[PDB]
Amino acid sequence: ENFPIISLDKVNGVERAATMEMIKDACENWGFFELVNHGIPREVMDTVEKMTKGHYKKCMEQRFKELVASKALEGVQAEVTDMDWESTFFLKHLPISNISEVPDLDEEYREVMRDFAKRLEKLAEELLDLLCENLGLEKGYLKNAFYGSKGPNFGTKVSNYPPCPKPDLIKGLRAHTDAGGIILLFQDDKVSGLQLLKDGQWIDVPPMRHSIVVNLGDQLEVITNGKYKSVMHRVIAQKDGARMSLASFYNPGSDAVIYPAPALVQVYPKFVFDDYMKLYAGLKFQAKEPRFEAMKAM
Amino acid sequence: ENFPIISLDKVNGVERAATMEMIKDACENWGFFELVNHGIPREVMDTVEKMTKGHYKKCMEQRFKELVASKALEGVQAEVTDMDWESTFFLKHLPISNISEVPDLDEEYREVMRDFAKRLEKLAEELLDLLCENLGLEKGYLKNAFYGSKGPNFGTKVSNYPPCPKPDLIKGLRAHTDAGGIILLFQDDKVSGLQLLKDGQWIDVPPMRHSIVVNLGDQLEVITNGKYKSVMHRVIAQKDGARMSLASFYNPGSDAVIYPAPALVQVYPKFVFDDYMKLYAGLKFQAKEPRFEAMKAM
Amino acid sequence: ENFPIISLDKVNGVERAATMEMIKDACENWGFFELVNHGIPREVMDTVEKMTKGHYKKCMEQRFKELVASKALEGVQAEVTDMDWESTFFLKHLPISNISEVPDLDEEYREVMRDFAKRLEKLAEELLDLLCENLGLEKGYLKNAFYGSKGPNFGTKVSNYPPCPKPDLIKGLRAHTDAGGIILLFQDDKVSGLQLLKDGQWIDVPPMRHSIVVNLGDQLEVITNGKYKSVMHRVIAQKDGARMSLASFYNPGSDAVIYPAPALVQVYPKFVFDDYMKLYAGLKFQAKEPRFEAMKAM
Amino acid sequence: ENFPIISLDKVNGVERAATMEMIKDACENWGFFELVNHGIPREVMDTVEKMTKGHYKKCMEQRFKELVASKALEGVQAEVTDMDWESTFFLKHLPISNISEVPDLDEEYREVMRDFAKRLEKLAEELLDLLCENLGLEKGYLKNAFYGSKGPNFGTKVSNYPPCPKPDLIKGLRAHTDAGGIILLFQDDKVSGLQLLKDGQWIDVPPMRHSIVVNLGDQLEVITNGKYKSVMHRVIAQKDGARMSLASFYNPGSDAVIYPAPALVQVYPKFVFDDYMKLYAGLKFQAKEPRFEAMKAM
Ligand code: NI
Ligand code: NI
Ligand code: NI
Ligand code: NI
Repeated sequence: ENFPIISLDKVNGVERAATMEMIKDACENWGFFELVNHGIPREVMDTVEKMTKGHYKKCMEQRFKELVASKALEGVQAEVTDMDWESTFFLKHLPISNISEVPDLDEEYREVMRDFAKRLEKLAEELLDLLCENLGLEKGYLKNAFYGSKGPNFGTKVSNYPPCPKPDLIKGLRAHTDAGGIILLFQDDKVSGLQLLKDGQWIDVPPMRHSIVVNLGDQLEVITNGKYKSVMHRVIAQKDGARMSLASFYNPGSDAVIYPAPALVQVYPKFVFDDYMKLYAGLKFQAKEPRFEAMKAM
Repeated sequence: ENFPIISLDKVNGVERAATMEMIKDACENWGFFELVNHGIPREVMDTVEKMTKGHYKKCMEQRFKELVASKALEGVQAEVTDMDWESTFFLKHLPISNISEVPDLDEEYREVMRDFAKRLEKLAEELLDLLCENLGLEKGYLKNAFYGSKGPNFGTKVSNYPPCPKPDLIKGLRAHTDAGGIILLFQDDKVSGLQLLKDGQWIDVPPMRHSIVVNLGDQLEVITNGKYKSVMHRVIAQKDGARMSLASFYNPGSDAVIYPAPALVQVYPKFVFDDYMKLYAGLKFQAKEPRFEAMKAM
Repeated sequence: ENFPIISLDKVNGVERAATMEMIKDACENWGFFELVNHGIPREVMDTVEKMTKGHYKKCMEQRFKELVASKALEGVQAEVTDMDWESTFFLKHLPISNISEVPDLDEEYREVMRDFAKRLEKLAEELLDLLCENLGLEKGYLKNAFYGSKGPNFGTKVSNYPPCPKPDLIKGLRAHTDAGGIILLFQDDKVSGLQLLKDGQWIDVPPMRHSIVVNLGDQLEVITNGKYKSVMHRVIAQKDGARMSLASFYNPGSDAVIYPAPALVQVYPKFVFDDYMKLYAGLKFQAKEPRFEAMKAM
Repeated sequence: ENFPIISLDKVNGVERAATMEMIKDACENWGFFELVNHGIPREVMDTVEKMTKGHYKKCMEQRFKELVASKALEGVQAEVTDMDWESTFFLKHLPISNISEVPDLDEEYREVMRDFAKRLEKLAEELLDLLCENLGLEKGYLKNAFYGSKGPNFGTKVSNYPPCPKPDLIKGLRAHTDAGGIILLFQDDKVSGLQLLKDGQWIDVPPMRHSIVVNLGDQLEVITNGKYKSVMHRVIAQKDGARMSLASFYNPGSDAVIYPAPALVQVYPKFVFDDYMKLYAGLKFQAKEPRFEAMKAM
């Protein structure tokens, strides 16, 4: 019954019970919701957008000069059509902020991303408390569970990309659930180009200006014992939609022990988060002894 | 007075003198013309288009599987937005046909490119004879001059690409003339996305279905003693234009001695074609003695 | 009690029972043996060696020209010390021979590798029959089990490399067992630079001229139900040892169902070989449902 | 009459005239000399050596983990023999110190390279004054000429590498002169593996412990009007020689106008240093008009 667009300002007013029930429905039946009025000004978001696209334009002009020169060595003229327009870089925020160390950024850009990261962290931890309330758990339970020793892993994937040549090329393309905790996507434009899978069929995430698309990953499903499931999805670059994405991942800390909350109890396993990501990466079957056991299980 | 669109069938009929004068004007004042009715059926061109896009789709599906796997090693989920959609490969035709050796092609594809290359070679050599006539030179003079010992260098750059994220990113992007002989561009769609520079300003090459965009390179300017100049240009991927290009270069042979025709005589130099491409590639100033002389000249 | 050096000519003579018992001991307690007098002339091996090093020298001279040119673009002089001396390429033999398709080889080289591959296949299948006899299995049981539908996967990794800068850099470097069936290593020089792990400690494979170092992989351990174990090992480039390796892998076919032989019966699993290599590669935990089950097992 | 080994401490003592004449001979007839007792303690050099090799060992262990993982995706086991042992990175000192920005270094390492760079700068500027005296020029003339506006380009190439597989592979390998000003090489071991060309034949640079191999580049030849020539040379990794190099280049500033000193006057050209490096890189013949003129000259 339509995608959950949720006005987050309504959670400190008279329409709170409706808004929290809307979040509850989203968490249980969609695994995805779109936030508006979320305590991050348009001032801040447009500043992030303007400067990211500025940095992107520098990288593309630099890339073309290098392409023209490298192609010229082969006795070949580089065209603009030979461009790899894709550019992606990651920024660590927690536990240690890696914005200082990332190459080729303005200082004014670095400051705004430190500010932007601080604001999202509060939003993420606010949302986790709203989930804690809907689930019937104490405030900061999910923040606590995500902490481990050092603290939770938090970071932003900043990517700029062209549109797809034709949509039919993305026909038999593989989808996924996010392995992490909670994910917050900020984009330019209205159109995200993001689809999710509900009851066998693709639904587009509706376009909204100045919105944050939130979704739940595999860890929240383990902690909620299957109640809040991580849903299948895929992001596709639309012809006249978004061409810039800022996916911010708030996952548990490396050494954090993840398990279903005792109260919320067919049964999801107990494990350390780094082991889950080591299974995901495929490092846990480099020795032969693991492999024989896994083949015995299958 | 509008871009030269030239119906090549008219060169064996009553409207020949007009058509040859149209080619003459194009050669002298545009360095570029667009051919229609050129002795290559729509049957053949659409067969080249269909199968190239088929091969492109295989490469992109393969590239995504590898991207998903390689990104997964870093504990990162690959999105479709992370795709490098650019794919380019070259096919040698003359003097030795390298279609047999190029990896990852269908046999049905290889055959059609051998056929397509044979047809373009005849078209290129036909066009060169039409230029020979307009200039006042014997039939096959330009074919002869291009030959050297082994024969002329002929090959096709086959590229598939996405559209540019925004046209403003291609604002301060560098243009060029082609270093070679004569260049024949076949694309999908009507819109080439190709602009050329005439009297300080960009003119778009008009869209035409089933056309071959011909243009003259630096060598024909040397051979014509500045009469047929190689013009500045740049190709840009339009949002809903062409996303496939087949640039076929008919250049002189490596050891071919290029110089202005004695009859057509401020004075263009004499040189071997490989030396020109070695200057272009920047191999001719690796030793210090060349560099001191070049700095003495400047 | 010393590494098993096995003269294979002795298997059709009076010293056969001793030689087969030597193979039995090697298969059970070493997982590794070194063959001499193996039905491949020194004529053939030296022809393989001479031409591989010839092809390697072409690739290195070509690589330096490209390195000098690519570095020159950055205003930097390339030194010989900037060389990546490592060069590796794979040749498929069975089920479909890919020697025809591999780029940048002489025809005389291609022919000898087709011959060399044919000879090794016979040697591998001979050795498998000798193992079949020692185990108490019918002739061609292991060849049969490896077959599947199309046939067994057979191919050669051809690599050329420099020596290690210092041996201490290879101190905390990870070792492994081979995932495949049976592996046959041919090298230049006497010194392989190959060590294997027996009872907690590294033993060098002894140097022998014109030898083939054979070893058993994980699949033969599954088929023998732990009787012939695949042993840990690592190959290291010695300062004045081998600088060329030809590791030939005779593994089961993709769709071959591997399981312990009924007669030889704590219990090794049943599985298709492609699933084992998909676990090895880490493709079998890209979806979330597999991961939750694996974490439930641990 | 043997390579010039020069004790630099002797320039403030009774054997000064002999030592300066030794430098004069080296500058005129060798283009190369080896310094000992040069005002940089063994304390400092061994500290640079120890920590660089430490950083190198971290990079190689990291590279192997990535190699094992990336190869595992293809169903292939990575061996130690598959290692690219080559590792090179550049450090800018003047005009702006880029040691702060270079990734993956210890802070203790960064400090020592800032100290090491400060000491070499003084040595380089000392040597330039000694050349100024031998030539008959005022103190700091070469420092002045190198300055331009911002200051001289100064930086260190820090590289670690394996030995060459066989010396015959480096048979037909191309040599060069250095395009810059003055170059100072510090290595581990005694054996540099460095040869230079004098009267048609290769001479090895003699091995010396704790030495700095100095040589003159193309710019000093222009400034001295051919009197101090930049000599041909090549560095080769010896089997049991040096496996670490620190080539420090003290070149003129980008905008510095280089020309023969009026007093020292067949005639070397006047030019800005960035134009010389743009000719070297091959950027100055991307447009057609330059190319026609260059072919007219030839
Ligand atoms: Ni996702
Ligand atoms: Ni062009
Ligand atoms: Ni192995
Ligand atoms: Ni040098």
